[PDB]
Amino acid sequence: ASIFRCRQCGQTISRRDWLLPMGGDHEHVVFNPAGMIFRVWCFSLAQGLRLIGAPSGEFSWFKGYDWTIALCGQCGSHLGWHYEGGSQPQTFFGLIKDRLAEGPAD
Ligand SMILES: [Zn+2]
Repeated sequence: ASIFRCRQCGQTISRRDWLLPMGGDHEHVVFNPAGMIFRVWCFSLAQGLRLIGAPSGEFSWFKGYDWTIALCGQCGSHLGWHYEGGSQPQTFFGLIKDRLAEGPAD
């Protein structure tokens, strides 16, 4: 269990080694304006996504960061968000834990 794939299709997305403890925990639980709860895992790095549109600061869950929707690049499943425009780090990924599958490295 060292890499994370898209649960819906298998696309390679990230690695346990790339988990990032933002504010002391790699895990953050948050809701959007529609009341949906997400268990977000922060990653320094991810791949196999497609970042949609341009960044927005509106309702951002992480102070100083602007967000872009991150879809699985293969199947289009909403996997999380890419954060940018902030400080230490300037950028990171917040990925929705239950949308990934963990397993052995390729
Ligand atoms: Zn996918």
